[PDB]
Amino acid sequence: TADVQQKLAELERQSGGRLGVALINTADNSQILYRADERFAMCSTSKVMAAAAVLKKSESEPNLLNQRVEIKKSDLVNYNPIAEKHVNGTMSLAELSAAALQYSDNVAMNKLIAHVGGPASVTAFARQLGDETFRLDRTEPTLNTAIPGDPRDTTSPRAMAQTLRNLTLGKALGDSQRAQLVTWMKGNTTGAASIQAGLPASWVVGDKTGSGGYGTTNDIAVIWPKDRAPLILVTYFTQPQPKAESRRDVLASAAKIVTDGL
Ligand SMILES: *C(=O)C/C=N/[C@@H](C(=O)O)[C@](C)(Cn1ccnn1)[S-](=O)=O
Ligand SMILES: [Cl-]
Repeated sequence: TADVQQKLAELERQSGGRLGVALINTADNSQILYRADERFAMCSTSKVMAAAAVLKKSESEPNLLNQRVEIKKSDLVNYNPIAEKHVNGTMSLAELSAAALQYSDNVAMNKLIAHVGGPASVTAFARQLGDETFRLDRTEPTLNTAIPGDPRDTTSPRAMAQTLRNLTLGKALGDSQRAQLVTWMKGNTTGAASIQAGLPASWVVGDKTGSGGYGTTNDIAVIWPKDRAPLILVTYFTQPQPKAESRRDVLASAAKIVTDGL
């Protein structure tokens, strides 16, 4: 409706930044879109695609998720809450996937990237899903710079919502692998202040947040509203000032606006 559009435009104006929203309502294959074809830096929301690429690879490599990966001091980057505990030992690729998705561990993301063949291999995976917009170009920590005008490590809200639908609700992944991705995302520990904060307490959410330079504040989610078919929601947000603070409340407000009535 124009109503939801006016409300998102007002939210964007109040926030002072640039807001991108894509909601897919699977009850009727409908969408609510706001700047949904513009590019935004994904930041840690890209961890979903890296984990999914590993899961895809595991469909033909049944030992992949159990493969042991050494964690070294030389791997630490910024923000390694889980990997720090395992320095000089190994973690399995399953453990690294869980750490990347549930604690936003950056070392874990770098190991996923390395074990599928680098950023361009994650991008090639996206192309196999029919996503010709996503691009992963750097490793952690630099993929989060989020400089205005820089297309590196960006996607659009529309593309990411469609891809998330395919990964979590469709059959881009096999039965076991899709269930694993959804279980990992439902177990996220870092998302309560973002999309979830704009939804009723009873709704079930699997999400992945991200943040970065220019006050970039993001969340992507699969949502099961009480007694309704699932939704996919992408909320991306970025600001004009390099040192702007995160605005998770803007994502919560966007979620409340677009799910009002559901
Ligand atoms: C996922 O979104 C991980 C984001 N990490 C960045 C952040 O939280 O802002 C870090 C910690 C800080 N940063 C801002 C710009 N470039 N980096 S990045 O160092 O991991
Ligand atoms: Cl409630």
